[PDB]
Amino acid sequence: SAISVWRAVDYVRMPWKNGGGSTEEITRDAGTGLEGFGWRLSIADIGESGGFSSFAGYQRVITVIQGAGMVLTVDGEEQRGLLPLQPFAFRGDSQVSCRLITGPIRDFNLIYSPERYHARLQWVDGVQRFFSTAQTVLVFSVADEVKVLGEKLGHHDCLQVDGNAGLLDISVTGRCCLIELTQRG
Amino acid sequence: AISVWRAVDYVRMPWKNGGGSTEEITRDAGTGLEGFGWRLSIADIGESGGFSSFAGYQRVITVIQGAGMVLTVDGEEQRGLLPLQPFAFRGDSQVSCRLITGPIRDFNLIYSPERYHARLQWVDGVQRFFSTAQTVLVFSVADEVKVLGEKLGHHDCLQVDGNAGLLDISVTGRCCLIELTQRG
Repeated sequence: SAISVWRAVDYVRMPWKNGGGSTEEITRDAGTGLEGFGWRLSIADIGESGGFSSFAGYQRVITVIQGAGMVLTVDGEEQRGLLPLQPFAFRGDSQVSCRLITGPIRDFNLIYSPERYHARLQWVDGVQRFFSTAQTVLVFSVADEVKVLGEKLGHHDCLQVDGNAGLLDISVTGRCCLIELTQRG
Repeated sequence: AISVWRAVDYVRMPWKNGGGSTEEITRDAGTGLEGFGWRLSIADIGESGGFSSFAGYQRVITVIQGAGMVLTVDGEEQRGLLPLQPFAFRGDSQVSCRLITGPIRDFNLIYSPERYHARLQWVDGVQRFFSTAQTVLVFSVADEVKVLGEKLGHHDCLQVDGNAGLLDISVTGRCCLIELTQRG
């Protein structure tokens, strides 16, 4: 139905309050409410070790997309290593800090409200084909050319399908992340 | 192919400098190298200050809420923008805005002239036109604009995509007509 292509050359980089990194917003839900937000997609540049903000009540899934990896500590559990393209889910409630090992990292970030949205996320490669009733489908490229729905996405470009109301049949070729989001009733 | 974008759904993003925010309406598919080739949006200008530049692009902006503001373009004398008065300027210009009676919202067109042919016209009443343009956009500033069997409310936007013949379009009500066609 309604296809949008977010080109990474258009993303606006915004320094974090604290000076330790910056965020490029890709896209997000269209709600307005003072009552919290529904879902947001972004790229975070992490330039220093330190603590992350918390987002109480939200679910997060983050993935290293540039640089060699970093280590997270979540709620003082044992340290966890994040390698490139390995997705990692955690609660926004959690207290989280990051230790850079090889220097700065860029992360692909999904955050959503589980009260408000159903969600799916999967990193894929090669030739893929799926059918989905999801209202919003997102395709985020980590390759020079990901082909999807007649568009060609370069590195960190993102295709978005919105307002779907039947069963979508989507083929994708290349290395990318597939996200699907649907408002809960 | 007809889509209708509803204003209640426009995604709003705050500006890097904190002086305002922008609501996305619609944009082309763009290129990986150059980004979008055209974009429609609504700029909510909360404070006086400078605009970003877009070297190589052409802009047309229109005040759509508030009583107006004053633009300074490069060395030119100040220019007053009144409601619904479109103003064209180059993206490579250095432009700043002085608010006079408080915040303003502008309907913004930007396009790449290397990539697109363009047309813009604010209209009212009953209109009929024929166009070969690839993309036809109709942005409403009324409670009801009728076009192509649709009804647009305040700040809603109709989009016709992939047109390949001579489209015959009737429109009723106060709105902005934009036509965009990829250039070889």
